[PDB]
Amino acid sequence: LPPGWEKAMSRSSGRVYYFNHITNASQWERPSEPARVRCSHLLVKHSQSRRPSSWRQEKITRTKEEALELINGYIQKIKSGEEDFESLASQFSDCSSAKARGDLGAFSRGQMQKPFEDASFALRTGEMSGPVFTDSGIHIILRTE
Ligand SMILES: CCNS(=O)(=O)c1ccc(F)cc1
Repeated sequence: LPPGWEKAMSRSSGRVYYFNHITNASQWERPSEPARVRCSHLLVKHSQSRRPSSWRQEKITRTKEEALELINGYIQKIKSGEEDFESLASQFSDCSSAKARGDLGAFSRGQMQKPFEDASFALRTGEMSGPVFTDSGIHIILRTE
């Protein structure tokens, strides 16, 4: 397997799947570095975020567990096609980039917080992360370039 990826076993179904411990992505199919990458993200802040405030809420009070539940729900809606990433980012991201559909632009290594950077550079073009934790909160990352 590529680095970052491991085989895993579904607990409910017994079917093999693949999990990436850098991006927290999981998928059924077997998976198959850039100077810069371009990503969008959807951030859900919690009461332990470095700045527990956002354009959505002056005082963010949800627990980290509650933030993760929200992230997990958004991931479900994106993967089912019931909702688009860009739509959910514009509506519900606690980052100011919500107004740009979550787009952060292009960036190099050494600019972003490290778990976010590592996830971004491990994603393939077009691929989306699982929940990624930083001091800002919990992110869904979409690599666009
Ligand atoms: C700075 C220009 N406004 S923005 O909303 O596109 C934005 C906000 C935060 C970012 F980290 C990146 C882009």
